[PDB]
Amino acid sequence: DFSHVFKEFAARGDWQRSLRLFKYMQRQIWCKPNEHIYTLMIGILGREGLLDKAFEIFDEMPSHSVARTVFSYTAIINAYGRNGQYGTSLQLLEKMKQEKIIPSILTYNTVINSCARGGHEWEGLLSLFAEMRHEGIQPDLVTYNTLLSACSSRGLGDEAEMVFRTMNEAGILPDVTTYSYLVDTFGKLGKLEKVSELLMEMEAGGTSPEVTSYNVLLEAYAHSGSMKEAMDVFRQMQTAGCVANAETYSVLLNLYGKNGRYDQVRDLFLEMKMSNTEPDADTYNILIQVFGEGGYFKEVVTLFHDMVEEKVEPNMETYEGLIYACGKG
Repeated sequence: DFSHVFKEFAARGDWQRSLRLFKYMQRQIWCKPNEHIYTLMIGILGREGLLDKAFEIFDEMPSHSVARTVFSYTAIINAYGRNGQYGTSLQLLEKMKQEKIIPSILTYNTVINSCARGGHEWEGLLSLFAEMRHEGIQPDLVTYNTLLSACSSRGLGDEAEMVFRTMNEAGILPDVTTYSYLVDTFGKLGKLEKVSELLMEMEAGGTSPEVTSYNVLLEAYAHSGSMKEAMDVFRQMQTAGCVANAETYSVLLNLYGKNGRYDQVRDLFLEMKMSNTEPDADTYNILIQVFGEGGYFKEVVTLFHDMVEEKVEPNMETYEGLIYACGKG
């Protein structure tokens, strides 16, 4: 019941009441706090940024005859990493190793994440992974997603290629998360064909590729000047079949504005429109801008009749362009 109350207080952020209850139970013989209550209090203190109080509570454990477990070490490592203290996490890992405490897969993953977020060299992450492998750590799906990122965090071109291939070459791939992060890394270096691959890899895996996923790659794909590739990616996203908010179309259309087929614009509109994905305040503004640059001002007026019927409300930029349109006409 004490642990349940502590968890409920940590869910609401009542660190003060939890600390008071812990300090009161510490003086009670019938309610002596155990290692679980100490870990819960340390986590509650770390969630609020009370590193000093958490450290004091962790140090008072031996005076209270409370057992210490890798759990507390992993919690301290995560608390240090959340503030960018990668060196402190490495020192805590070394101290735990000196204390004959066998590190776990979760502790190694937390240390790798802390090193990645703190700006440590990719060589350090590779050495940490090699050490974890030499001490027989166990792979996990969540760890694998964060591991695909490890190379991406480094940002090296070779690392970016390895980040993506890590899943493909060994033959084990997370359906969505690994593909997204690897695609992100592939992009800065330049996913030359890695872009087609990233969607293909996620899609035929046995899980249909995510729409948001299709879009994130797609948006950069536009930055890439990928147009036929992105169009193909759009027909490909169309192949994906994942339900998509009109926002995914919106982004691509905006690039297509420079393309200005102007009937390409027309066609896409009908389909997203009848697909229960009414154009967004954003999409309407984009459409007005795209049409306006290439004329069709009468059409611009028409969009006003249309927006009103839809009942989606206008916005500052929205009203604005509409007036520019009327001026030219």
